[PDB]
Formats: sequence, C-alpha cells, structure tokens
Amino acid sequence: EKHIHFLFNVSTNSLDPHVDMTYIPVRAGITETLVRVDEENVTIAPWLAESWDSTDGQHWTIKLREDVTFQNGKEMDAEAVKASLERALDESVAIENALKIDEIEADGYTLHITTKEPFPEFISELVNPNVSIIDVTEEDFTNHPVGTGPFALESFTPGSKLELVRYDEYWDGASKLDSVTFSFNEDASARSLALESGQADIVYRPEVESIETLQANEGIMVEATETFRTHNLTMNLDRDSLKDVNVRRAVDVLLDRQEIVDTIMLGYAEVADGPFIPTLPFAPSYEKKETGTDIAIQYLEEAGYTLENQMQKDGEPLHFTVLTYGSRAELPLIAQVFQSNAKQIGIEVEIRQIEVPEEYMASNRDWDLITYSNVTSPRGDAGYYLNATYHPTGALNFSSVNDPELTGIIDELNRTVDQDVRAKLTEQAAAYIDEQKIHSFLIHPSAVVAYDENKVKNWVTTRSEYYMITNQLDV
Ligand SMILES: [Ca+2]
Repeated sequence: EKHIHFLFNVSTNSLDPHVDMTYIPVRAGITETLVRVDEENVTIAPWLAESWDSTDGQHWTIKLREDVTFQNGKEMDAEAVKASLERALDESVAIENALKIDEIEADGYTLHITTKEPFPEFISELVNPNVSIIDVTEEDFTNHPVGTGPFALESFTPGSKLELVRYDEYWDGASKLDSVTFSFNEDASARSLALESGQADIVYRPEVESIETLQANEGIMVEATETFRTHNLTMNLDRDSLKDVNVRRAVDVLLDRQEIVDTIMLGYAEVADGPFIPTLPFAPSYEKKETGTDIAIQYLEEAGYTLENQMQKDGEPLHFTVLTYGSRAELPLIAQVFQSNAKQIGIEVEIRQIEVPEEYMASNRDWDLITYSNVTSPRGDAGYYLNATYHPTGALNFSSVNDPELTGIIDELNRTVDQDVRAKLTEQAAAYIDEQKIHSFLIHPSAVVAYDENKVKNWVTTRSEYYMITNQLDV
C-alpha cells in the first residue's frame, strides 16, 4: 500500500473551503479552483476552467471543461459551478467583497458573469483557494467537502488530522498513491522530530536551528522556494532627506542583501532585486549592482552630502528614524544591521520598535524608513499591490508617493483587461520604480520543506503555497 503522511504548518477545525482561510481543502487535494498559478511560467492558467474572455472587464465569459466530475461522481457543469460560487458569496463576506459579482447566468458549460463594475483583475481572484469549487448538494461542509481533487475525504478530526483516499476518476489522472494522512502540528520542532523519528514523510516549515541537523541525515532532503512576499525598507518621501533620488539610491545600498540571507535568514531566503520575483512574467532584468558602505558614500556625495569631522549637507546632520516591529522577528534584526552600517558612514539612526503599521498614518510626521513586508503578487497579479502602494489614492500609500509618470502607468494598468498587456505595464511600473528607487527591496523569504528523500517522489514546493498534495506525488 502507497501512503504519505504529510505534516502541516497550521491547524483548523473546519474544512469548509469557503469559511476556512487555511486553504487546507486545496492543500490536501480535496478541492480545486477555476484557475491556478502555473508552476512553469508563474502566470494565471486554466485549471477547472478551459478559458475566459472579457471585451470590457465587466462582462466575463468562462467556458469550463466538459470532462470533470466531483468525487461523488456528479457532473461538474456550469450550474454546479454557479451553485458553488453562490454558496461561497453568501457564506463569506471577504469572498463577497473581493469577487465583486453582480450576476451569474449559466448554460451547459459556459458561464456569464457580470461584476458590479469593470473589474480587470477579476479572473485572478478565482485562484483564491477560497473559491474552490465543491458540490453544494452535499451538506456537511465543516467535515466533508466534496470537490474535484485527486483525494477524497475519508475521515476528519478537528484540530488534528484528516484522512484521504485516492479518487479513482479524478479528471486529470489518478494518483498512484493509495492514501494520504494530512495532519497538523503548530510546533516547529515537534515537526522536525516527527520527520526524524520517521513518524512523518513530509514536514512543512521545519525548525530553523534544527534545519542543520536534519539536512545532514543520510536520507532527508530539504527543498526551499521563493514566495511572493518581499521584504523591504519602505521610505517616507514626505521627508526632505529622501526627496532626493541619490539619497534613496544610497539607502538602497547600505544593507548587504546576501548577509541578510545568511546571517539572519540562515539561508531560508533569497536576494530580492525588486518587488517581484524573477520567475514572474512581468519582472525586469536588473543591471547587476555592487552595494556596500563604500557605494553609499558615492551616492550620498552626488546628492550633496559629505562627512565632516557626521554626514551633512550645508549645516544640518544627515540622519533617519527607521521604524521596525515585532510580528516578524528578522525585521528588527535588519533594522539593527542598518543602523550599524549607517554609523560606519556618518549617520545616526533612531530605531523605534513600533507595533502595527497603523503608526505610519498616526505618527505620520517623524519617520524616515520602516523595515516592512508585503506579498506583492498574491496570485500572479500585481495590480492591487502597485495601486495600493504607489498611486496617490492608494490605500496603503503612506510614503506620500506621487509621481505622475508612475501614476500614468498605474492608470492605464487599472483600465486594462488583457493579460499580456497587464504584464507589459507592470514591468514598466517595476522598471520605473527601480530607476526612481522608490523603495529598497531586500529579500524574498523562502518556504521551506523537508522530506524523506527515499520514500517520497515528485514533491514540488510551490510558490503560491497553495499546492502541496497533488496527483503527481508517489511513494
Ligand atoms: Ca477503488
């Protein structure tokens, strides 16, 4: 018998893919979405749906595959998909408010969806594991979701494990796995042990101090992958210091990104050359740059700052107040390293450990930089991020960022339906954000997986982090 025990990060007492928020239904391979993020190109690809169109971004048309069936056997047709979408809008306010769906008419396998208003980024919302398609003619959602995954649910123990049996008629080709145990444990080293003791085959996010021990075990492999989140120093352009391009350029060099990968992240991360990961279809190639305490001086010089007896221009000291916070324990360390480099070069930094990012609007005033963090391309689209962080009106715009050329692009971008041009515009906004150095992008933290190399075949660690248990896995 072919069995895989996968031991997961996070627990849950529900398997309602609509209320859940842990995305476990999709993670354990019960459940799937109309549309996915392709592992090869990192773009929005059809899964449950074959294709889509929108002349105008408001009237959307989705053709679905004619060959899919739910685990219980029933056909998956537009009506079924209507039901599921609907059950999902009437059950989660988050889903309701994000999908923006006015109406959904059904016929055969095509669907007609009308968003409240033109929603160019509508399709990318269907990637959300939340909107995974389930059979609604099947009542026990907390404990028994019936979806289209390669694994049907056998049994469920809230707060503990779930049990899954291969589904024999899975539309994309049946697992060779006889069965999977998908279980949860919130303690990182408990996880490490479980793998070591051989009580688990695959562990997600194993302990960082231990990672050294396991790795070394004869037969255990650890993979790591780039995620969509990026760490950065977010700047405050309402400050005169930073209104200068070269003052920014300089901050951008004061930190040695590789040393963050190693001295702090421990290797559990990758250098960011920007907000977007290289593999994305809309990421720029970047000139490969040298960046240390030396190179800082040169930019700060061009800007008009020399070190006298303290960096200064004219009569006033150069300094920054760099906020940081608790929620992410490596951030305060980047903070402390930044101030250690600042001082080598003439600059004092007040490191202020704030709690919450609300402070930026309230404290408003004082602060120059914050050791911050965003997911920039949550399901292959960067339109929300960019608009939020860069457009004058942007919800998250706290650096009083307002560059009309940029706003130019974001504007066309928000009025643009076609996936390939959305792509072209994002590269430009990216490019432009580089040239003008609007923030400093430090690292991309890694999702990390460890597993028994000799039992487990074809584990892929996915960037979206939505995909873990899948038909491809074997023992
Ligand atoms: Ca069977």
